[PDB]
Amino acid sequence: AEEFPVPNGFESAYREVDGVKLHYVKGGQGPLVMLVHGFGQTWYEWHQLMPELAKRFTVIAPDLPGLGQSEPPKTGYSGEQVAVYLHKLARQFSPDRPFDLVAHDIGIWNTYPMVVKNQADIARLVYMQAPIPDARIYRFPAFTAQGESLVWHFSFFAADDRLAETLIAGKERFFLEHFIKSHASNTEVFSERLLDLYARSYAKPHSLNASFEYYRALNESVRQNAELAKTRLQMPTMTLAGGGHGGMGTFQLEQMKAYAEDVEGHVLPGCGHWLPEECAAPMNRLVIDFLSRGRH
Amino acid sequence: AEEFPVPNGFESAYREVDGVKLHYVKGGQGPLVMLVHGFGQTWYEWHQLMPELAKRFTVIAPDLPGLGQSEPPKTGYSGEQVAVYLHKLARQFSPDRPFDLVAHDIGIWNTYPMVVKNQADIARLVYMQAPIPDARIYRFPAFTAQGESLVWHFSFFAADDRLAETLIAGKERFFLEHFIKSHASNTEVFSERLLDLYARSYAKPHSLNASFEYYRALNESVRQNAELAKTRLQMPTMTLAGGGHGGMGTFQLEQMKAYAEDVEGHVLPGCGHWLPEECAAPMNRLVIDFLSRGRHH
Repeated sequence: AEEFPVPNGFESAYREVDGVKLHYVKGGQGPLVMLVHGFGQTWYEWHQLMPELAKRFTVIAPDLPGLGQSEPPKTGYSGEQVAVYLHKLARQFSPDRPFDLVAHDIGIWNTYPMVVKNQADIARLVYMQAPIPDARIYRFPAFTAQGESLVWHFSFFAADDRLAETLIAGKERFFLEHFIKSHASNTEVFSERLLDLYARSYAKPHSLNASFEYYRALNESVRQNAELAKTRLQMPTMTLAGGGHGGMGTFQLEQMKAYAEDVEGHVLPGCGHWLPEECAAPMNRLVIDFLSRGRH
Repeated sequence: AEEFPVPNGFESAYREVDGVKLHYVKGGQGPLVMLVHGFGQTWYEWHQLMPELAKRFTVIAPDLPGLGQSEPPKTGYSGEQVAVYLHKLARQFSPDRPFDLVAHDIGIWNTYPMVVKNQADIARLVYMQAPIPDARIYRFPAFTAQGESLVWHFSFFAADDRLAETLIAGKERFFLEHFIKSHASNTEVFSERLLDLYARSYAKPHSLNASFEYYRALNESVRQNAELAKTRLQMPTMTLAGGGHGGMGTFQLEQMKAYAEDVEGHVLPGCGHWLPEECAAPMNRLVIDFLSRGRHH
């Protein structure tokens, strides 16, 4: 059964990539755009953008390895390892043209290495609401004068003893509602049904573990990216970030300036971390307009 | 009933202070020293040091409000509120003479206001393994390249919706073994038997909640101390910190220099956060020697 409802004109499907069965939802015609979700979510976070984008592009939205309906990786959870799966999956559908890439939260972690190593394959790039793993993440504070900080969960999720799985099992719905709303400006967009669907998905034991294995590999990803970042990104890039509670603010664009020669950025006031849901309409417009400057 | 075994010659007792029943263990003779435990623990963390100190001092080790066998505070959990209870308790047993103070972890938070507001009541001071609440705590990292972030649990414990109690209830023994060992260098001293004792105490629902209310009041304590720290501490002070995994390192002394005119500091190599248990012999020696510079039995 499908964990989330598939939009009209799209298909839910699977492809084996290096022995790992990846789930994705695909529709549209034209050059390929791959949309990569982040923590706590699945392909479904893109379900409002996908039909609009499908008017000019072939759109594919995979579930990250181990999350949604995708099998766990058989290599590992570091950015370079996961990016192989996403790169090869995209190339099955766009072998002869470069494709566009849009990524949210840890979707950035899981795609940056294949972008930087296969630049001729990437037409345009959109990154939103997460640092690329590098030394800048070691500067975020553990605690703020207003209470809990933006990324203390990096340490919670990366802790050993399966600390996060053990404390959250049996409380998956409670924890996901807290985490989503603590990083949101607009909490009203998260209906009880929507939270039910996301919680059901990541409560699968292999998905709950997969969720935190991305963070247990974060320092390895930082170390990997320290070598990769010697090559600058040359393709047109756009960053988006929330300006409200939970948002990265100016950090997203300022970090990307060190990685990309050709980058434009927007900060969305009144929006937090969950841009495709909290601020669906303006986020959709900025992405569509940015991608539609290319051939379509 | 007693949650932890009382050392031979000591008594476990209770004293009502401003409507709150405080548990403490007391023994010895001579000038008073009060030992104040921190998070995850109770008076019992001092149980190896207490018999040695009691040869020269009257020793009292209270349970912080809401923890161990002490009732929760009635005012609040900010450092200035809790310090009233501890100051009044100490002065019940030393009403006409200054007393010594040793504090670990959030025992610092819960004593610093009464030290700075009643300086003539404190003869000598020993602080170990925690920042005094001030703006420096906003500078610690959420995530580190090596090891683990020392204070990311500040945000976890301070989070609203009772996040920490809701996740940890029923899993207190698992969580306490993880938190203690992740902040330790010499993990082998935390036997399953010792962890069982500590976990049973803080698993009492009101103690689990009290544990996190100290962190939910931390920003209030920072704001309080911004005013209080306009007067430096004048009495002899010593800081201790672990140099190993989980230790504060040089931060403990460096911050204390901003608070105290007369301070000496030690970093204990190969020791983490839990100095009384991980490094009992050097820590006990440092504390006994420092306090014995003052008059004693």
